[PDB]
Amino acid sequence: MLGLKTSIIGRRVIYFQEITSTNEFAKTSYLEEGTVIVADKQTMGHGRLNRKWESPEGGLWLSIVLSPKVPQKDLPKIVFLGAVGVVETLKEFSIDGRIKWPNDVLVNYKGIAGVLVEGKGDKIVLGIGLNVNNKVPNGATSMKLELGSEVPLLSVFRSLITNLDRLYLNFLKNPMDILNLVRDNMILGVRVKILGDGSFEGIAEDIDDFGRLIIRLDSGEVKKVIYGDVSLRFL
Amino acid sequence: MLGLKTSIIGRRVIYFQEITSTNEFAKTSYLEEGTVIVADKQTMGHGRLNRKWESPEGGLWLSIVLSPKVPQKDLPKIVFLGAVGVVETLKEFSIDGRIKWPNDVLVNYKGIAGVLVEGKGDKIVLGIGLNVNNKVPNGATSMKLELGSEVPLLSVFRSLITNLDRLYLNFLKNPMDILNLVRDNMILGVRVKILGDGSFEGIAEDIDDFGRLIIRLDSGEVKKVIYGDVSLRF
Ligand SMILES: Nc1ncnc2c1ncn2[C@@H]1O[C@H](COP(=O)(O)OC(=O)CCCC[C@@H]2SC[C@@H]3NC(=O)N[C@@H]32)[C@@H](O)[C@H]1O
Ligand SMILES: Nc1ncnc2c1ncn2[C@@H]1O[C@H](COP(=O)(O)OC(=O)CCCC[C@@H]2SC[C@@H]3NC(=O)N[C@@H]32)[C@@H](O)[C@H]1O
Repeated sequence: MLGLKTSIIGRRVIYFQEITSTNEFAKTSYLEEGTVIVADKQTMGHGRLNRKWESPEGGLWLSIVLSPKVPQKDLPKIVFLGAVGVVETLKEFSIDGRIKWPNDVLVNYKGIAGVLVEGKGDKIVLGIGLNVNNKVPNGATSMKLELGSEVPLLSVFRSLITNLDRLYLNFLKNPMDILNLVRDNMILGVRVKILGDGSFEGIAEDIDDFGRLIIRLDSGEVKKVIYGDVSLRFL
Repeated sequence: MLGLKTSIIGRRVIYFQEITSTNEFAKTSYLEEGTVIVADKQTMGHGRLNRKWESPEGGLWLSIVLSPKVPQKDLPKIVFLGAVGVVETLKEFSIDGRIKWPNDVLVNYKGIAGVLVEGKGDKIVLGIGLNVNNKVPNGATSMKLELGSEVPLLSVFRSLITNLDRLYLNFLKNPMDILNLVRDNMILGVRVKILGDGSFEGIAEDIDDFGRLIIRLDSGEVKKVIYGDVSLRF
């Protein structure tokens, strides 16, 4: 009854009034590529390192099952597909979303969405949490808070799915194309702190041909950051 | 993201851009009670006796998984829940649907919807097909044809699911209530032709406590139909 016209993402959609986590359900269940798992609310939503992700009613909490036929070295770019898709949807609604490497989308430096990719061989789960009409943690923001009015949740869903399908199809043909889109929508030219085994500060200059964040430390030393066990903090 | 407020029916909804049949999927897949299976289009839609149910884009083709812990003899009333739900939804959109025993809904005698209930040991599948904006077979009709304008398919889905959830919850407590709602919205007091071997004609008088169609033949004989097809124009 939804009338989706996408090629892969959205071929099937499983909706839940409530769920523990769409990412956990997607990883665990036997599902076809392109299947979207969406819930009004999550009781155990999570971010990276099982950090908690608040998922109250009013937001868009979903996961997409993918089985990308691309070299193993390109799978780390899947997170960017989600981030860019969210940015394009926000722009369609006249909201200036910007990417905080490598998985977050901010509006005026306030978190409005997050992307979590979990992979297991031939199966990749692309999870996306976007604040629309829901209440949010202090510091975060939402489409409703940004626009000053409630936003039809289903319209945002249709927008995002349409964007993701297109981005995904192009990624399968040209895995590198997504990097240019990230670059054009990412927060760069500012000082950031990288937190992992220890930490260092520098200017976030750009992302390289592998999607690694390039940081120039005050000494002039250049570091290439691989996302995985590190987080980014703005100064 | 649909924000359904129903208690049982619609707790989960599985949507397909295309499928063979929502009833078939529902029967062969383990699904919690209340799960709704819906598709934009079916390539092998089914009617009774495996008749074909045209299910092109624009209509509402769905199946609901049920597991009612009620007496065995009340299970034949599930089809009525689907029929009455459709009638209620049609009324909300200013359309007067009438039930043609035991599973069809007609508007001015043209078929607009059909119900197919299939029992399984593990569950009961309530299948409902309703013409909204799609092209229909000659002799049939749709909400769009009746209203003269495109009808928001999702609005119809929300309405129907809401009505069914309410009807089902009450059915679990007062299983006989559905019968009167059926009598109130069924085509009666007219001559009909019951089909199958031993075909016969007579006045469709009412339905009994088991949902059987009561027919009065011209001889005065009274027959009770458990299942079969009724023709209002022959
Ligand atoms: N609703 C919210 N809006 C903005 N920030 C939030 C938030 N909830 C939590 N946060 C903050 O974001 C931090 C984590 O951000 P990270 O970058 O580590 O982790 C993420 O940003 C990824 C979040 C992915 C959530 C989606 S919802 C659908 C799918 N199912 C899931 O269970 N997860 C995915 C938390 O520690 C909080 O500081
Ligand atoms: N789309 C349509 N609209 C009005 N009449 C139709 C129609 N398609 C077929 N018909 C006519 O109705 C007859 C069958 O009516 P019956 O009363 O026997 O059988 C029915 O009326 C029940 C139809 C149930 C269809 C739903 S769609 C979702 C679920 N999954 C399925 O595969 N099926 C269910 C066909 O033989 C045609 O004569």
